[PDB]
Amino acid sequence: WGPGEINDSTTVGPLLDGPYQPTTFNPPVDYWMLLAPTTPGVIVEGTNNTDRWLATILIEPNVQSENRTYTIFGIQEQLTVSNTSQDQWKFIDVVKTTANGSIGQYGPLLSSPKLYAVMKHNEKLYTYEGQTPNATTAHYSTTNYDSVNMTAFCDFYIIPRSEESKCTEYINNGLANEDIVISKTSLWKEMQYNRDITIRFKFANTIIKSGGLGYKWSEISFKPANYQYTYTRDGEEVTAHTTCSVNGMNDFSFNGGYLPTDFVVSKFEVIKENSYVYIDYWDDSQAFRNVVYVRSLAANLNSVMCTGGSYNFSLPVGQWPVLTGGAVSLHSAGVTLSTQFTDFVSLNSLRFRFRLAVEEPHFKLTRTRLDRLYGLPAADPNNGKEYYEIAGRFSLISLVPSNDDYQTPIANSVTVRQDLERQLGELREEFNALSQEIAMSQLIDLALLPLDMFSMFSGI
Amino acid sequence: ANEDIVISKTSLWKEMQYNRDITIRFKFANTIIKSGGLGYKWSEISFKPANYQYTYTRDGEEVTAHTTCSVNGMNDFSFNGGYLPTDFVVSKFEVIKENSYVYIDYWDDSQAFRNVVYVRSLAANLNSVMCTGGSYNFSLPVGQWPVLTGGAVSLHSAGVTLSTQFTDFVSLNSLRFRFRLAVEEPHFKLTRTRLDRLYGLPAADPNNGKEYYEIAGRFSLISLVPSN
Amino acid sequence: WGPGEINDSTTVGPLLDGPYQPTTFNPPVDYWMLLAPTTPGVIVEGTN
Amino acid sequence: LPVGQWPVLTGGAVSLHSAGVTLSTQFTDFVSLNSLRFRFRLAVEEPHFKLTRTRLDRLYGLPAADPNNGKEYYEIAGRFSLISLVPSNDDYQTPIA
Repeated sequence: WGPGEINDSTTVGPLLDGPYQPTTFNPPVDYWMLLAPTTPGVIVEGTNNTDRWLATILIEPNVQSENRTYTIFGIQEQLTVSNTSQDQWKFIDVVKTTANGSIGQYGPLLSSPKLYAVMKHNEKLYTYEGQTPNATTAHYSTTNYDSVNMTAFCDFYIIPRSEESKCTEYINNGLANEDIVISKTSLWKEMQYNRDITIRFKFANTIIKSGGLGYKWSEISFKPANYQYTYTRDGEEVTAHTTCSVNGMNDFSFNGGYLPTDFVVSKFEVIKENSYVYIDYWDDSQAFRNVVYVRSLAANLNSVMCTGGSYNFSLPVGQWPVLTGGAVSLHSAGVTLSTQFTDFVSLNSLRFRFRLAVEEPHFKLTRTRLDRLYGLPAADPNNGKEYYEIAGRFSLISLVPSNDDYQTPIANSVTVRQDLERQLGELREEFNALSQEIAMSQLIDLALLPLDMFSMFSGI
Repeated sequence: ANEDIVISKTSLWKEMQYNRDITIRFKFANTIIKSGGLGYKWSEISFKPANYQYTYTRDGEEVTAHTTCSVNGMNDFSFNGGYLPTDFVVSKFEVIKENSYVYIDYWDDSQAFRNVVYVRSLAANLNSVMCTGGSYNFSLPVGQWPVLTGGAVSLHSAGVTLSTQFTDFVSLNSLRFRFRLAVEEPHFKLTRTRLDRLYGLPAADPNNGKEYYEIAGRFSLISLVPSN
Repeated sequence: WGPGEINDSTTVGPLLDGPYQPTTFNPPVDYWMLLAPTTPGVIVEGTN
Repeated sequence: LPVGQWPVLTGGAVSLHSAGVTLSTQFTDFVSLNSLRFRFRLAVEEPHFKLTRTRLDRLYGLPAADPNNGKEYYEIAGRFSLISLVPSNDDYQTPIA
């Protein structure tokens, strides 16, 4: 008895983020921005209009010294292109003070996977220069380190700060009809238990981490909760271990964007009319544990309404979505007993299924692509309630293993109090009163006959 | 009330051991659902409960077997090559691991498999069978298609599960044989991708370009039956 | 003897192929294409 | 029991009465003793004795599992009378040991 073995799906994309489309944004603090070039041209063009005009340009190999017109920021420019190493692609770094000022070339830059990142920290901008494995992180130091706007043209990767070594490794490398009788027949009997049983439970699930800055959630769903409660059934104390779970939910996916600034959910489980809540009980009372392989159970219970509301989500920027309205009804149905099989012993568990009926009002999610949602959300299934108390009558007609008041030595009763003896005074009175009923000659002839120990107690 | 009620007097039950070899041959099915409009964005390719019918001669007796294959515990993995409307991106994909078990539903007319409703014990004497993963070709109108290679996973013994739904209509018999998936070599590698080293039976090709998967199992069932 | 009820991991997938961003890609035929402006000015340029 | 709920024995109660006495031998380390052996008959009583978690019920007696019941001693108070023969060569100097 204890936590049941109900296994759910694992995390969906715990640390994997797809190549983002070319979009304009600002570099988040303490997050590397890896770049994945696709076509020759500008990769990152970040402008602050004060001193920074960085523009990384792809250079095709096997090109001699020639003057080629190249377009930067929509303006063509004459530039001499050359390559001292024809076996690797050259990534020339361009730094400029004004719109069309002096051109600062930084390099050469060579790497097998052709992957690099741009990030700033502690009022300095880290730039990668060298050839693997001799790359060195140079620093650019100039005032007005504020956020810059970059006109993206390829795929970008966002990586958490704690994986800086992983960022370096990505830069360097990248991604028949036979029965043997065991024993004789087993004596069993059928009995019915009528009990006053209360149903009390609490849902418990907080969060599952994901990638990015934490806006996206890999799996915000329900998890089997193991809590210890105590009730009083039929006027006697009963301690209970409660396991709460739900199976049969519908997993919906929200994709309103593909950036860490928009509302994106990897996987969210939603309550459905086809979903059923599993409730487990483990008590120490002899009455409860004896309910195994029970032939029939009837649950004369009462409907209890459950509501859900808004939930608090930890986000660095922006506001978390909220849920307005919604209610579900729990209804009684058939109960189930499972037989989890270890080595040669049948481990049995109790599972109570409650049917779900979504009623008005319908759940509405703010800042989402779908409204009028049905079923309780997996974020805040309680909304101001701890236990959903359910009082009812239970009938338990089970095959209890117990032979009878038989199967016991017949002489196994408390010793009966031994009888007493007639009072010696009454004995004397009776013997004295018996005088008249004696004959004379017959008594004399009996006295003539000798007696002995065997002749004395013939009638005794 | 709080009193004890006995509907009937003493009832008789006996425990017996049933040793029978049960040959298992199954085929997988998948629920292929695509995103309407492009065909390049694979939203989700999950499994499908496969249903077939067979009749076998096990040690000289014909038994009509109704077969159903199901899986519980599915792990989810995503293959994202970008977010463009033309690249190779899989939103959600189904992968099985040691976490998940496979449900096998042998609905049989034999006396032994009819009497096993309240089960006491059962040993699964199974020989591990290697099922190397197959390959699946997508349905892009143009362009190259990713190819699945390797992915052999054995089906080790994981016991059984026999539960009955005690509803007020009829006691629903739900028999399913548990199967443990152990990873071996080779794994699953996707061509033209930066991601490889995946496990489990594939969810893309149901039949894997093959036929009935052989699982030669043995069952020593311990159950309860009436007698006199 | 038939279908059971002990089932886990019932999931469904998206149907809108996911959101898009401004990219110079050709539109497929026999499928409607809605446009949502984000910045004033030029929206779409379908030219041969 | 390492797995599952272990069985627990409960109940069991008896009474002791004296039905005989004679001499006996007892030693502790190296000292021989001439002890008195009291014979006791037993009686079955009211309290129930059962083995839960199983099908053992409605039995009477006292199990050989935990008769100590926490108490480190069982008290029996009574009076015994014996008459001894002592070598008295006269009507004085009567030995004691």
